This record gives sequence, structure tokens and C-alpha cells, in this order.
Amino acid sequence: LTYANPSNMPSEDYKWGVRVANLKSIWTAPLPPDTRTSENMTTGTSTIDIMGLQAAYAKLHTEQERDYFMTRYRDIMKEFGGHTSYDGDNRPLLLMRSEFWASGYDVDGTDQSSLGQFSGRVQQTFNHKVPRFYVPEHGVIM
Amino acid sequence: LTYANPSNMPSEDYKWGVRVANLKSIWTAPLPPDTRTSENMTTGTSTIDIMGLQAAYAKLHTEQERDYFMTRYRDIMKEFGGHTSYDGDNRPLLLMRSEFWASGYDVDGTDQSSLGQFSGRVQQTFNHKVPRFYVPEHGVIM
Repeated sequence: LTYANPSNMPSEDYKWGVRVANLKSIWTAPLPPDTRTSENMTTGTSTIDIMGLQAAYAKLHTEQERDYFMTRYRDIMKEFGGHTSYDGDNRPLLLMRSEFWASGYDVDGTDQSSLGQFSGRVQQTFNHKVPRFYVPEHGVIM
Repeated sequence: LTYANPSNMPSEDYKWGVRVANLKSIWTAPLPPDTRTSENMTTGTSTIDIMGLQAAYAKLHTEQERDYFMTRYRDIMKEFGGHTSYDGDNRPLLLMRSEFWASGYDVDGTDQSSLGQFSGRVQQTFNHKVPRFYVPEHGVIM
């Protein structure tokens, strides 16, 4: 999202915020669309290079990995056994994360017409704790 | 060195002796020059034999090994899990081996002109011990 100014983002993207991804299903987490279903190695007319073939496989491997898991530098790095500071790739630092399921209770209708009818009331008490944190430089915590 | 007589070997080869190999570097221990950089398998025009290919790889393997490590019978044998007497391949038997680094000291010049000048003097005491050895047959110990 290379939006320059909020006056550039879709009305509802900046009203309620941009759309997050659905929870992993089979159809809701397809393989990367640019995912190769085949790979050609230009061969000779009546011979193939047994050693070239080998190599062909080594390259496709490196490609496949980038496609499926290391689409991120910080990611192609980690698989090298190294690490990259959130300062190497200018990524906001995730300080804390809370997740929970919100619930509530049903309200029973009791008049002549809506007796046997209910309305679910979702009241969920939650709490989130961001442990003390040392701010290296000036910035915002979102 | 298939020299017949010393009158056949180069002047300096038989004056001071034949040249030994440099100490392993990157450029001083290249891969065998006859080392294959590719290997063709003659394929059909619009099909390859998936099983033939497999085989192709088995042969190249045996070739590659001979090229890199078993250029010697006694060597292609050892990788079979066997052994060959120095009598199987008529090789001189290495009885003892000593290796060391020779050093010395510098001599300080002290006249008007060579005061601040030095000459390195390499005096190295060494010793070599050939443990007792049972001579099976008549021969020379070099």
C-alpha cells in the first residue's frame, strides 16, 4: 500500500481501515499465484546434460523457497541462519499481541409476537498488557 | 617419469632433483584438468528414458571418483574396502617421515654503512628416526 496521503486511500479503507486477511482455510490460503507448476530446462536436440540438469534443480529450489516462504529479505536471511534488525528492513516492531474470542448471551423476547425469539448480546471483557518497553528513539506506539 | 637412464633426465632434475609440488593453495591445487564440467546423455528426439538417466548418473559417479580421488589402483581398491600390498603395485614402501620448519637468527651489521641492516641466519637442528625395520628381501633404503 503505497498510498501517499490518506486522501489517496479508498473511502472505506480509511474510514474503518484496510481489509485484513481471512483465517486460514483451504481456499482462503492458496499457494502463491505466481507459483510455478513446471520448469523447463532447455535441452539439446538429442542429448541432455546430466550435470546441467542437476544444477537446474538447484536453481529452481532457491526460486521455490523465495516463492513459498522467503518473499521477505528479513526472511531469506533468517534461512541463512542470520538475523536482521527491524532497523535493517524498516519494519514496525511488534511489541505486544493479544488475541481472544468475544462472546455474550442471548436475550429472550417475551411479548405476544416475539416469544420464542432471541437476540445474541456479545459483551466481552478483554485486557491487554504491553510490558514495560525501552523506547530507543523518538516515535509513535500504535 | 619414464626416464630410462639419468642421462635422459633434465640437467637440473638430476643435479638438484626433480621438482616437488607446492604447498596446497587455492590456485596451487586446481581440480584435475581432465575434470568434466558436463556430461551428455544421448536422448531420443521427443523422449528421455527415465531409467537410462538414472544409470547415466551411476556411471558418471564412478568416473568422477576415479578423476578426483582414485587415480591409483591401490586407491580404487581401498574404496572397495580392500587393501593392496606395496607388492601389488610395486610401490616403494614409506618407512618414516619427518617434517619441520627451519629457522635461525638475524645478524646485525655494525659498520658505518650497514648499521641498520640485517642478515637472517637459518640454523636448524633436526633429527629423524627410522624405527627398527625388518627387511623382507634384498634392496636399498633411500
